[PDB]
Amino acid sequence: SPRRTPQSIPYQDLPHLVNADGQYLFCRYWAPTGTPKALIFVSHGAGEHSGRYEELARMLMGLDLLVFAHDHVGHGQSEGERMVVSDFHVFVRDVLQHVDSMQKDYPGLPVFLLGHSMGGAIAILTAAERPGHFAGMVLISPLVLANPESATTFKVLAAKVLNSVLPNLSSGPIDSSVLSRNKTEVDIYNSDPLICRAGLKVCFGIQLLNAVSRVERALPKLTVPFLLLQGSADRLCDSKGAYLLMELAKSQDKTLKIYEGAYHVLHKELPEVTNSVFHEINMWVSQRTA
Ligand SMILES: O=C(c1ccc2nc(-c3cccnc3)oc2c1)N1CCN(c2nc3ccccc3c(=O)[nH]2)CC1
Repeated sequence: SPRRTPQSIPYQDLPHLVNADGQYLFCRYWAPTGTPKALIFVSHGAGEHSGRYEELARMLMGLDLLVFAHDHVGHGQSEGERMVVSDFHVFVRDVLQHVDSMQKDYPGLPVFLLGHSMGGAIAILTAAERPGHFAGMVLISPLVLANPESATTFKVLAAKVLNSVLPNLSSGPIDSSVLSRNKTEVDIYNSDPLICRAGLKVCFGIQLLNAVSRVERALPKLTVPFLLLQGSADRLCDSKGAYLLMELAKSQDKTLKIYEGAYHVLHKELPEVTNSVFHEINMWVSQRTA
């Protein structure tokens, strides 16, 4: 009997990739009609999935880039216990596998990364693992420093799991209403059956603590060009992390745009913010693929 997604769809009916642990990852592709100018991988964040990026991917494909993505392990239509990961580097390893596979099918093309929130930390660590190989990185509120209160409060819960055997202990779920001012986008996110609504298991949040620690160590070695978009009112990825990334990365091509008053999910924010986000990513990628 065929391997099926967590939603019961046979993987034989869907674009897919099997990772190093034998787990099926659901894949998405948006390819132009002409010859692509570059490849770009879209890295989604915790609890969500690659389908959230449909509009942004179609914009990028309109610039004649070949856009590709997968649902990370434990997310969306990929396999794995929901919101569990043996080690955060699994996400990075799996991105590199997909990138490597695509560079075979479309050799000679520059490859970019785009990531949001946890997906932005994945993008950072992916670039850091292959210095000099990626053409650029677009970061939308990447997880660099967590909100100090959410980091401390959770690090307490972590000390419990780290010292005892408590496999089901979890934090409370994050309130999606504090992550975008656009109420319609909040309602859409809360209506998507592929989104994981439960609170973070402490074991997973420990891996997000690991992500931040590894990002910190990676910064003074990071050289990839990047565009960094950050809201000033981000309740999840503290804006101080965006400033620290601008200060500590060694990249010769780094740009920060701050959206004053905007919340965490900038590509799902008020229309004036989201329209600007799309425009600025368009300009940045266009200038680096011309
Ligand atoms: O990746 C994360 C994310 C999640 C939970 C985390 N907990 C920590 C954490 C904990 C302790 C210590 N250090 C870090 O880091 C996190 C990162 N994301 C991206 C996808 N998200 C999203 N939210 C929306 C809300 C409204 C409307 C649209 C959307 C939308 O499209 N996506 C939610 C946030």
